[PDB]
Amino acid sequence: LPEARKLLGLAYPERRRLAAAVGFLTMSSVISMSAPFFLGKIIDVIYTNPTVDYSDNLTRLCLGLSAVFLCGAAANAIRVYLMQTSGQRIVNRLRTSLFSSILRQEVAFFDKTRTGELINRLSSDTALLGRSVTENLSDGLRAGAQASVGISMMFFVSPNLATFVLSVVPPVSIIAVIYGRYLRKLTKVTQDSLAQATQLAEERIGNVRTVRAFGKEMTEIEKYASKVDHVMQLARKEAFARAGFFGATGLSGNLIVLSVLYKGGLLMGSAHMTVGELSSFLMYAFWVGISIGGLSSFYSELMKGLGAGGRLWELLEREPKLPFNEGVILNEKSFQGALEFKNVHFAYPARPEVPIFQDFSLSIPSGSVTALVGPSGSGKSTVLSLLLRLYDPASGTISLDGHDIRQLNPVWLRSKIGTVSQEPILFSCSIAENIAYGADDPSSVTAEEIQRVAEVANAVAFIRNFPQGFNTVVGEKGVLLSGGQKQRIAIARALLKNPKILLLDEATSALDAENEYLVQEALDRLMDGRTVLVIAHRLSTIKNANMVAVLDQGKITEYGKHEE
Amino acid sequence: LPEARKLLGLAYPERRRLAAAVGFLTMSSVISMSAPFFLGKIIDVIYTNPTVDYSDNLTRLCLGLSAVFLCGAAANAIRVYLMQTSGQRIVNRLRTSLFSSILRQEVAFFDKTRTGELINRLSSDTALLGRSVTENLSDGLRAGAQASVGISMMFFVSPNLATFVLSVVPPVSIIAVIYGRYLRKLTKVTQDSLAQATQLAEERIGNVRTVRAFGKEMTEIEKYASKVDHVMQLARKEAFARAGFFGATGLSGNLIVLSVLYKGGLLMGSAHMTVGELSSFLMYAFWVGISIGGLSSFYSELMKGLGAGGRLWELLEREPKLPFNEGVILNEKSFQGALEFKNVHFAYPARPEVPIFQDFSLSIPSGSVTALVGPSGSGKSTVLSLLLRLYDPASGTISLDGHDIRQLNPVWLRSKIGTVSQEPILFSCSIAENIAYGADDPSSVTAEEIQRVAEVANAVAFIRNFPQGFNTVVGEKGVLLSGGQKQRIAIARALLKNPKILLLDEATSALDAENEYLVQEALDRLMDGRTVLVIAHRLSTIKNANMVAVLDQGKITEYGKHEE
Ligand SMILES: CCCCCCCCCCCCO[C@@H]1O[C@H](CO)[C@@H](O[C@H]2O[C@H](CO)[C@@H](O)[C@H](O)[C@H]2O)[C@H](O)[C@H]1O
Ligand SMILES: CCCCCCCCCCCCO[C@@H]1O[C@H](CO)[C@@H](O[C@H]2O[C@H](CO)[C@@H](O)[C@H](O)[C@H]2O)[C@H](O)[C@H]1O
Ligand SMILES: CCCCCCCCCCCCO[C@@H]1O[C@H](CO)[C@@H](O[C@H]2O[C@H](CO)[C@@H](O)[C@H](O)[C@H]2O)[C@H](O)[C@H]1O
Ligand SMILES: CCCCCCCCCCCCO[C@@H]1O[C@H](CO)[C@@H](O[C@H]2O[C@H](CO)[C@@H](O)[C@H](O)[C@H]2O)[C@H](O)[C@H]1O
Ligand SMILES: Nc1ncnc2c1ncn2[C@@H]1O[C@H](COP(=O)(O)OP(=O)(O)CP(=O)(O)O)[C@@H](O)[C@H]1O
Ligand SMILES: Nc1ncnc2c1ncn2[C@@H]1O[C@H](COP(=O)(O)OP(=O)(O)CP(=O)(O)O)[C@@H](O)[C@H]1O
Ligand SMILES: [Mg+2]
Ligand SMILES: [Mg+2]
Repeated sequence: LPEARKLLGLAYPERRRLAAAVGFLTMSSVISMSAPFFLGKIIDVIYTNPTVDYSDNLTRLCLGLSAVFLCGAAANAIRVYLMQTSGQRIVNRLRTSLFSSILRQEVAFFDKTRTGELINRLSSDTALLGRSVTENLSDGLRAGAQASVGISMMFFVSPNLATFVLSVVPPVSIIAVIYGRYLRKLTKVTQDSLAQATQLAEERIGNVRTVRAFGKEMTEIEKYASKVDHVMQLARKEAFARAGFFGATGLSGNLIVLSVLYKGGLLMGSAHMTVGELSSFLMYAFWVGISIGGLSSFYSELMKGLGAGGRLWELLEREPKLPFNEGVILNEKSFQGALEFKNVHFAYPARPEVPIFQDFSLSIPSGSVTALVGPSGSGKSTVLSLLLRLYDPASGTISLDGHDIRQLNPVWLRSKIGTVSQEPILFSCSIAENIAYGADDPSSVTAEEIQRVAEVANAVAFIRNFPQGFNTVVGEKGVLLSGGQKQRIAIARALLKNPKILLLDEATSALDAENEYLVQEALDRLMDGRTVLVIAHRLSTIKNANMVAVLDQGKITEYGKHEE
Repeated sequence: LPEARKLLGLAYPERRRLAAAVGFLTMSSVISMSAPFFLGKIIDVIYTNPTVDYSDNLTRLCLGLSAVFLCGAAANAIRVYLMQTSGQRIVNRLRTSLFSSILRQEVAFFDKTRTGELINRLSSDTALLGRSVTENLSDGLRAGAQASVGISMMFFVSPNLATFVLSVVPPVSIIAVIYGRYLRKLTKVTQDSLAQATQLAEERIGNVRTVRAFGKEMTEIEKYASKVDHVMQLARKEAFARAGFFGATGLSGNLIVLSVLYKGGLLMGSAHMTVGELSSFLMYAFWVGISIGGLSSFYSELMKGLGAGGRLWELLEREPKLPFNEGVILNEKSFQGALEFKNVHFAYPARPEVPIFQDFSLSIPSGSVTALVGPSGSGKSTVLSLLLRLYDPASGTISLDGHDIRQLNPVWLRSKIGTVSQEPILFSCSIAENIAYGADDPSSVTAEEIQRVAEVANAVAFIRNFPQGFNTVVGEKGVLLSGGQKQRIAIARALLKNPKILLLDEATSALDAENEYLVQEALDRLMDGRTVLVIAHRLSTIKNANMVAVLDQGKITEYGKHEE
């Protein structure tokens, strides 16, 4: 009931479309149900009168049936459209709402949740939920109403035969459900064993570097073959039980129809029924069987949509553990760009056992370049993550001009901070759209503004040297760029943003004489007149930095000029 | 025909099972097809003789039909089992063969191919192909034979009515195919637009760090909402065309049956047919419709299995671009463990534009420790990749005791080389199974051997301090370990292998006083009496190394003792 209230409200804006479509589905289903009754009376009329010409009755009946069919087709067309479009609007409202919630979440959420699971929830579960309260709801509503009218019409036509069907079907069905529960058991065994075999396979393929290195390729191939040979053994046993079941199911099914043909046949011989009346009964009994299969599927789909519903309302009602757009903004006079770390203790959420900062304190003063130095994996890159407030420190404070960055609006805080990554990220957009991304409104930036920053960041040469120029679609689903190129576009983006604070994570790892010069020249133009925090790789940038801070074992172990 | 020859040979070892099951499917399908004919004659017998008692005929017919049904059920059970088990053996042979080919491939293959695609090919495509040459083949073979017997029986019963059905169904079907081609168009448009919207979504979620950093969360949420609002617009248009189609399809379907009921009804009135003979004809016409739907699905599944077949024979016949187990092995006297790089030029296959080594030459002499030193991303780790021959140099040679490592058996070459990674890889096995992995036969290693190396690698304390001890299932699908723990298990593995050459990639990045000591102590015991190549992070290991080699800009820029 608390879950059903959510599904009802979901379908609520579409209440009038779904009420009209269900109204058309009511008409069609019920008018359709009268056919076995009228076919029975026609069968008996023919039987009674083999000497009567029925051509004019047939012509009128078939002419009249055409108009009923033309209406039913026009009713069905409308019903389908109203149903499909109702579901589309529901799936649209679910997509916009789920995406909105996901982006609002803290970084830590994405550290613990896989993108594939979020995309599967935004693609498949939004699809399930939409068609569960629409197409499936109508599917089960028709099948439910058709078994209702069907069973009623079986008792109407013959209470003896209907009571007989009713005494035979449930016992047989119950025994078949039990065999079905045994079959499900042998199936999960086989599919659990197959999951293990696939996990073994997946793991070894994923880490073929370690398998090679130990000469265990032939060992794993044989280990896997042994596992899937055993699955075959379980599948053969599961195949014997499925053969027995299908054979028993078919026999029961046939013998139940043979029972009703026999019992009905005897009742006909005793003048308890006509051939028409029997034809009529068997058509309804067949219609009931389909309606039970219809209610059966509807349940399996309603369960699926409920499982999907739980996964969606999970993310739809998740409150980000870090503020999204709340807090204060600083005055023009009050904002100077001075930053301070005071006794920062931090360990990443995925590995909370590994401390990155253990009493980290660093004062980056306004307008001065500060070069961060330390061994590999010391936690230099994590400094930019904490400044952008992607995470909050466990202990201590990060302050901007004496204000705890926690009290400020994070979106605003990041509007003041520009960043140049080790390996920058470019979306599958144009080069110009990627540069425009720096601006507080990438729509307000003129072609001339994008061309200016591209010249200053030394990117205009390679961009213009591309077939489509600034309209060259980059990213993953586009034209692949070098690190030096990606970094210069990251500089162009930062130039456009015009931030008071700049955070550079140098990429001296991947650089050649041609790139490394135009990048160092662009980075010099960029650094000019900003509070800079540079993670220094090149000894040249350490040398002319106002201060050097050494990060060892999660703390600032040394602090002074390159000489001192 | 060249593809059909591969599918035939695939089913060939199961030829006798599939021939028996098809023989049972032939019996059942054809004996089943006679029912509308005999139902027609029974209908006419009743019609002609309303005053005759048929109780004893009915009882005998229903008793006889029970024995026919009991046989048919026993025939079907056998058929299903033979079919299911034939497919299981085919799917087993495909699994073992595909996995064998994958593991044999060079590392570069895995650098360019995603694990998900290889697992989907080993799970879903092995399943498709198996049931395509079995269950689907029988499905289409029955439906193909049933339309054959069905159409034949329609002309037998009434050539006028069958010729009539034949003149009406194809035109209507042809027009419906054209509308179906138009419907497919509007569907691909909507689903292409939805793919774009999902790619946008997937990309932004995947890189929420860059979206946050530019305060573009609200911008992307609105960008996505705009895209999926437009999909709704396309889906509404696609929904109108689907409504029109379904309505037209239903009308055509109903009016075709109304035509045959009318035409057949008129022929009855003219004494061209009996009611039984008409009942008979309509049952066959209904059976043909199902058989055409059966051949239709069979085609869609045969195409799917052929698409799967192309993807499997791709990897099944791929020749690894690097030898798997071929080459020479060196004599006990000839193998000393001396290594040499001479003018090595190498760029990784995924990024062939980025050179890692540009005339790299380094002589690591037998029994001496050589410490590799260089800036981050200089290509220090790539040295171990080339020594293990995961890749071959583009230019130059890597030699073992004067022998080009290319002329040697790579499995044997790696049996001489032990390795300790930055972040070691532990499979979802027991700690003991993971340690045993070092041995040339992890089955031949006694509990005492695994316990010895665990003591020496300083791992026995934390292992024994685990609830299940050496039987503690580690890896991803198991108990998560620290880097220091994973590294000490990597030392235990190397100790057991007992290699003449050892390649260490130090992890000074993640280390605390307790771990860093027991690891440095275990690594000292391990280094003892081996040709060592250590990528040095700790200044302590550089100091007591026989030689230090500096890697700058893809070459050995400096070479000498720590002091010199
Ligand atoms: C899948 C599991 C197996 C399914 C179970 C199959 C069981 C076999 C079914 C037998 C059906 C015949 O059932 C038989 O029907 C007739 C007609 O109603 C009954 O006959 C009796 O009642 C009818 C009225 O109803 C009278 O006209 C008749 O004179 C009288 O003998 C029999 O008493 C009954 O036994
Ligand atoms: C597996 C095969 C199963 C076949 C189906 C069962 C058939 C069993 C044989 C019984 C059929 C003969 O039984 C006979 O049917 C006719 C047709 O309804 C009945 O006839 C009755 O209804 C017809 C209308 O249909 C009237 O025209 C007629 O005046 C009236 O007597 C007879 O009173 C009955 O004796
Ligand atoms: C979905 C698209 C729409 C479907 C198309 C529907 C078209 C309408 C079908 C009309 C069917 C009636 O077709 C009609 O059959 C009777 C009986 O065979 C024919 O009747 C003629 O031949 C029969 C013998 O076959 C003689 O007994 C009869 O005396 C003579 O008039 C008519 O000449 C024919 O017109
Ligand atoms: C949408 C509704 C469609 C309903 C189906 C079509 C019915 C159209 C009306 C025609 C039926 C009456 O037509 C009549 O059928 C009976 C039964 O076969 C025929 O009767 C014939 O076959 C029966 C056996 O079935 C014999 O017992 C009889 O000796 C013989 O004459 C008549 O010769 C024919 O005139
Ligand atoms: N989201 C995350 N969750 C868990 N661990 C993470 C993480 N992001 C980074 N790490 C780990 O934190 C440690 C320090 O990260 P960081 O990137 O700050 O250091 P670094 O910049 O010193 C490495 P490099 O020398 O390559 O630039 C590393 O061991 C890294 O694997
Ligand atoms: N399979 C692969 N395909 C493409 N590029 C790869 C790669 N494996 C590594 N690289 C890249 O090659 C470069 C050098 O790699 P490598 O791991 O050898 O250096 P390193 O050991 O100096 C880094 P660290 O200081 O973190 O240990 C890096 O820029 C890395 O991203
Ligand atoms: Mg870094
Ligand atoms: Mg490395």
